[PDB]
Amino acid sequence: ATAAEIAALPRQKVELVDPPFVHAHSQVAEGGPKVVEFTMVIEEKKIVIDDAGTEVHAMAFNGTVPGPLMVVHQDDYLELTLINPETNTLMHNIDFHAATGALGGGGLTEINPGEKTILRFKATKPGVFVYHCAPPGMVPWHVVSGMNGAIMVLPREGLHDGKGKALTYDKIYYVGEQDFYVPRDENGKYKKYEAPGDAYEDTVKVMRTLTPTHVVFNGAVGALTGDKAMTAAVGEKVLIVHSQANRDTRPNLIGGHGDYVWATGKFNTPPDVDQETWFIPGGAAGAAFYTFQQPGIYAYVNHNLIEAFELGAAAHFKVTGEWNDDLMTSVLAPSGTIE
Amino acid sequence: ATAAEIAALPRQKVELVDPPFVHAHSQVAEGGPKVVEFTMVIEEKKIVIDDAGTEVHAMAFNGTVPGPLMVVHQDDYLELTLINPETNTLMHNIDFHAATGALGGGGLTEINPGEKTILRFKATKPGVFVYHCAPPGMVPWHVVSGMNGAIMVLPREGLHDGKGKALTYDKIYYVGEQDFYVPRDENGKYKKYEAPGDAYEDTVKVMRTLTPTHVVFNGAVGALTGDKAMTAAVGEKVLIVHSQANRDTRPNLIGGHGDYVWATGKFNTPPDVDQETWFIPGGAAGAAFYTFQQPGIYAYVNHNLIEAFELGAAAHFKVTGEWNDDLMTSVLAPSGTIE
Amino acid sequence: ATAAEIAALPRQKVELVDPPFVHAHSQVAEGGPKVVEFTMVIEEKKIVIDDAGTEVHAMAFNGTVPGPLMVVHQDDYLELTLINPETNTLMHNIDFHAATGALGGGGLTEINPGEKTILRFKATKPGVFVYHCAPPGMVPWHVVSGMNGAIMVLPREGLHDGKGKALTYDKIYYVGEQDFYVPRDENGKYKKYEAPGDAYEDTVKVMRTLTPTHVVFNGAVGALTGDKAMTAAVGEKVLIVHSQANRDTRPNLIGGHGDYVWATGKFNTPPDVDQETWFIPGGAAGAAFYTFQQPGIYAYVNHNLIEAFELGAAAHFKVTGEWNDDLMTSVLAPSGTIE
Ligand SMILES: [Cu+2]
Ligand SMILES: [Cu+2]
Ligand SMILES: [Cu+2]
Ligand SMILES: [Cu+2]
Ligand SMILES: [Cu+2]
Ligand SMILES: [Cu+2]
Ligand SMILES: [Zn+2]
Ligand SMILES: [Zn+2]
Ligand SMILES: [Zn+2]
Ligand SMILES: [Zn+2]
Repeated sequence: ATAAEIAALPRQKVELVDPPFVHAHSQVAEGGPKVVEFTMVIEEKKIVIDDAGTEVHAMAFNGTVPGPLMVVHQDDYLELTLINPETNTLMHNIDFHAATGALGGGGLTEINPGEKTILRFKATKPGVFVYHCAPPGMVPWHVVSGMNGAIMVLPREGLHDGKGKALTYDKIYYVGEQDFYVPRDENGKYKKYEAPGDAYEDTVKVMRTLTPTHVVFNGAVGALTGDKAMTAAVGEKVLIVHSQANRDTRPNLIGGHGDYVWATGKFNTPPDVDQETWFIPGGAAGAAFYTFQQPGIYAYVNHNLIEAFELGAAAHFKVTGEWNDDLMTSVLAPSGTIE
Repeated sequence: ATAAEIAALPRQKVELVDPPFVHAHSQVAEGGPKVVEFTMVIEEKKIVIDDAGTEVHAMAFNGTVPGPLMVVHQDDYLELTLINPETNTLMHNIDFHAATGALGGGGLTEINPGEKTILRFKATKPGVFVYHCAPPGMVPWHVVSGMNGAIMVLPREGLHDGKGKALTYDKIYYVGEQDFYVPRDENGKYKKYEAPGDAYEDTVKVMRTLTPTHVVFNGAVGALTGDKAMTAAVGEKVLIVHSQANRDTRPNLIGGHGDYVWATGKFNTPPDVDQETWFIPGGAAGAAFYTFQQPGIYAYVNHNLIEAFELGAAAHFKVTGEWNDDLMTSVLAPSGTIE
Repeated sequence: ATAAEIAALPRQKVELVDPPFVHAHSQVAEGGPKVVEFTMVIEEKKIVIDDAGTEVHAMAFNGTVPGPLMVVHQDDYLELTLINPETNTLMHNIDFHAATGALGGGGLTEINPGEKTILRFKATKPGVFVYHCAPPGMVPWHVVSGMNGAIMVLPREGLHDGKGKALTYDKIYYVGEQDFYVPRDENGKYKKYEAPGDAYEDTVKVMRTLTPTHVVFNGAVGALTGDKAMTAAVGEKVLIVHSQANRDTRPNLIGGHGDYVWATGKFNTPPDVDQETWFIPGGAAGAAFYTFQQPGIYAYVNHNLIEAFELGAAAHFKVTGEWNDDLMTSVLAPSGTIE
């Protein structure tokens, strides 16, 4: 399309929401291509990632870890206004894996504190894609400090299974998984720092061991458990988007399954079906579709159980509805062996 | 189905066998749905995992690591009687990834020493699935102490390739891969303990490094080599089921291939073909079908060769038959360069 | 085929070239099956892998790491002459994952310094496959010392996508990824050794931590950057073959995509499409096809960004051509917020 043609397309401004929720959108595209505008501010701030008060200097899109999920349709143009407040201390940029050219846009969006930039790119391929900060010479550091998220480019006709059957979800959740590398002092205790830059040297050496100290969903151990559990009802169809910008993960819905799973996260690649545990390589986003059939609590985890239960990669789903004894029943409840 | 309908289905009691062998079963389902009954006892016992006398306090279904493979057909009901002897010391339960609801059955099967329980669930999805113990607050510990196995839910019509062609195996083997985390003393030697509970604190810290000390098949280094090598003959069709309840693995048949591989382990997902090395994420089971064409010894390994040859993840296949020179021949045997 | 029939097939001698380039070949097979002859010499030599002068005693096919890529067509016979000079110190052999029998040929090609051997095998399955040294009792050590490469067995009719559409590449590059495990002294500095054998004991203990000190493409940090960047032009179709003989990797073309990706590396398995980051398990080779649409520099990396930017797994692509503003444009260049 020409500049004039693009300038004549209808525009739509979207207000982003904090994960795990997603901004309002329609699954089937309404009309022709549009220019969808999003705005994000970068915040460098301290966040507490566990119940022991462990602090990390996060670098976060819209102040959250992960950054928010953006949704557009294939062939729409995504126009992002990115702002780096004058009160931040580092240069930042953004690389969209969904985009084509200039290192995903990273080479055209380098902004120092006090600057802003506006990038537009055509969303040519459908699927869920990772986006993350990637400043020359400090790439992994900004990423493992939480500066990453994902976007979803829906086919204009919505989701379909491998044989054209339409798949409409009632709810959608976005789980961003993050590997953190927190330095410890000679006593085995987590160190604290004044400014982000003061934690750099120590962080890099932990990073080089390739072993994270924490692996969490939505920015903190237990961030998605208890009262903050994701919800659904028996019969509801749910789409769970999962991203990991730096490290492999293996999602699994304990008590459930992945009915249709785009493990590679790309919609033109037929989904795998009936999955127990799927795999998402570091630097990618994946999506799983599931229809709940039983009520109760479900654990959604990274299935390397040490990472899930010892490092923090575990979330909950609280589902309401009626129990189906055909699917599963306790014939004899736990009881003493009668001698 | 209603309670009355399920109670009227024919019942079949199965006697489980120790891995790598599998209990007798038919590939094609005989008649209508049945209730298949299995019984497992939990044993907490010390096992020796290498040739240096390294001991670990195992927690094992039917006394083996991995637990035995259970086979049913899609839509059959699996009814398990699980027994925790009064002489054990910990609470245990079971979570079937093949099941739907109550954390895979884990929430309905918590039993203390001296108790038993009976769980029934409908095997609605075909494929190989992991099952493992998962007691609240001690999940990874029971799993990496060997309390896991797999089940296979065969399509009622048996296995088929991606285009409907039937695939009948002559033999089937089950290889359970286990990551162990054994604590070492200030001298670098493996520590020993009196009771399972006494090794907990030390084990957890090794677990947190995410680096296993041993990665073995069938419970011990060399468990499936030498005289205990799995066997086959040229022309025979073999199905190899492989599971890893906690950590990624990458199976490879050295000298052979994976003709048809359900790397995700789910039969409704077409298999990948002609594989050299396939990948099974932690928390999943996979299956590979191969027809031997050459006799001799084959090495079946986790292809991170350090894990295979240094940590223990290597097994053997001894195949009988006639050599095929068309497929491979030594034109000039190793010999001195004639100067 | 019989011995006489094979002896009557036309023969073709190929001169191998150093990676990342590939020897001349035709994508579509010309005529009937042939016997393709290749010759490789093994060199045990010291190579420098980073800019800090870190030395490693490499074991390399034709003196390079990775060894060169060999290309044949399905059903061709590959006949390799392998030479171990009298000046080397260790026994070596070769295992082709593309071959069937005798541990990939490893059991028929064990040669001491001063010996040579000639092996022939039929290339029955199409796809890219790993090949590596694997001497009994020292398998992982020869592999992580760089003694591995890959071969490509093209379908006789050339590459096709999932629905029969032909895929012809203008250029092909071979990126061999290598995990190195270099021992450090009590001061944290990399140790040096006189002979390969003198570094063995120390290397094995680093290997057991399963954590590499370097992860590089084409044998050294920055080997494929700057003036040695791989090249292409907008509109050109490029095939990138990637192998890792021992450890998982997750390739990603920053700024681009994997239009068609055979992540398992086997051509009879339909490719995944529109990939951002793909996964290649250790012990396998994969291939990605991409048509450049934007000029500029692209980074081709292992997307665990710590491994890419801290350990060395990063290469460059320099692409010429005209910028496409429809695909991406800087609407507002980085500029100060006007207060
Ligand atoms: Cu940043
Ligand atoms: Cu990226
Ligand atoms: Cu248990
Ligand atoms: Cu599980
Ligand atoms: Cu060698
Ligand atoms: Cu191999
Ligand atoms: Zn696949
Ligand atoms: Zn008693
Ligand atoms: Zn001589
Ligand atoms: Zn101001």
